[PDB]
Amino acid sequence: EPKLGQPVEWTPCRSKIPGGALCGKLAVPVDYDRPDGDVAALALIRFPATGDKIGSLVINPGGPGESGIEAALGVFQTLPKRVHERFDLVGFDPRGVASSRPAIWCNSDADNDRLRAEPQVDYSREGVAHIENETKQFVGRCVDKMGKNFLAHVGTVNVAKDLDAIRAALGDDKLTYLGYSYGTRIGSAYAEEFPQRVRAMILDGAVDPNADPIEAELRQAKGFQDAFNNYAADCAKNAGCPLGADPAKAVEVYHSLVDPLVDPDNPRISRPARTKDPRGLSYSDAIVGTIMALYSPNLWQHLTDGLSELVDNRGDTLLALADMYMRRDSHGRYNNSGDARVAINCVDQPPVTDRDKVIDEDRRAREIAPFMSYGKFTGDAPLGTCAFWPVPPTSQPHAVSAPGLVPTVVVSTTHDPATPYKAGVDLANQLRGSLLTFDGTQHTVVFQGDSCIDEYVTAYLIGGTTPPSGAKC
Ligand SMILES: *[C@](O)(C(=O)OC)[C@H](C[C@@H]1CC=NC1=O)NC(=O)[C@H](CCCCN)NC(=O)[C@H](Cc1ccccc1)NC(=O)O
Repeated sequence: EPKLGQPVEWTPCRSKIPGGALCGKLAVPVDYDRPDGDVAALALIRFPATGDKIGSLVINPGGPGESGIEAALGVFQTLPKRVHERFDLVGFDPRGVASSRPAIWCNSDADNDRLRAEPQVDYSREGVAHIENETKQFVGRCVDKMGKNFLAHVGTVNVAKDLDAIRAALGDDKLTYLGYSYGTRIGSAYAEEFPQRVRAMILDGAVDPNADPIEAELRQAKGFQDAFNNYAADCAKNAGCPLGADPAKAVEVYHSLVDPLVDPDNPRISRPARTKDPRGLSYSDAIVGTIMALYSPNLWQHLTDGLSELVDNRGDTLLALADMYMRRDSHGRYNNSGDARVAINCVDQPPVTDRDKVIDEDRRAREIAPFMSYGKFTGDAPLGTCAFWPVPPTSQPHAVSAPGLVPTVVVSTTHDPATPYKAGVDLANQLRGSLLTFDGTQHTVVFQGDSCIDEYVTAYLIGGTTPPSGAKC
């Protein structure tokens, strides 16, 4: 095990790994107010630079709960040549995530499978009570396996402190950071606590820390409905579209394909589409699979395949897309990204506990994103998991305040479903940095094949040149 204050012991990484990758662990205190107490071990991966090294480019894929080691292995394949020359590509698993120890675990593989088999559409009083009873048992499993102390200190406020310890452990006087999705919350949290330690920062797919949680969720529901509409309009131009040639009826045709997966007389009964997998395709997995495909047009073909299969009451592709979102491998084993996502989210802001607010949010969500709403508004809706969380939040919604921060770049995609375009405009305003706009219907874009975007962030990472005002790719 690594000890507090000890240098990172690098070694060639485990089971082929490219680019002479080095792996190691850094010890951080669980509670920064008690560095004498318990210690967490953060897993790191490192791809040494091939040319004149400026420093380390630390990345985070977001989630929260997504592995940064896994992400750095993917980014290494699409890393521009000049970035690979001047920077060590460094990924890290945040505290409680993936290979970091202790890792957040709440649900067994069967607990996740059992939930996904349920339609999760019954919002009657009995249905809401059933959902909240499962939620209370989920929270109990988190406490039993993790303990309240570690769950209390897993928030982004402590990840930002870990990120500075990572910067010093990597030998960099200042941090060069690329954050995707939730990684932009790590970025802004780090920018507020260590503004004097930021050399460069790129935030792709922005979350606004000043946002109200309800309105942000409804803006994300609108983003996924807009992405659904863009996918359906594209499919309508193509031969044999399973949603028909009229995009104005695509939501109706979509529901004619997914609604039969629920028993029309008993919303608690699943009628799953046939798959080679023994699970079949539940309604909830069909919706999750659709959401997964709407993250990128590279998956739109898979959504079309999944819906054509549903015409014949098959659900193999949509089940695979749902497995991709939930990170369930071919042997039925989940990674801890799902459980880590909940535990990190529940401490990053005060949860919504008002019943009227939760009910009214479901009423508006049904109207805003009809594609992922079943049946009619019932007058009731379940509270989220965080409303039952046993440890208090360690961050509060606020506008990012880092006055002396170096110019940064926020990359925002016009029709991003997961983090809408306006969220990136608002974050760039709070950071008082540059906004780089990408025109598309996808979530994140940096280092993913677009030379316009990549040449912008390459010049920023190396020379500090920010894109001009109104830059579009
Ligand atoms: C970003 O971190 C990402 O894409 O991670 C890979 C992103 C950022 C969040 C969006 C709003 N605030 C954030 O912090 N996270 C996500 O998109 C997560 C993780 C994806 C799963 C990968 N294993 N999921 C959602 O945000 C989710 C999307 C959704 C909408 C409607 C139905 C079902 C899912 N929405 C949610 O948690 O409310």
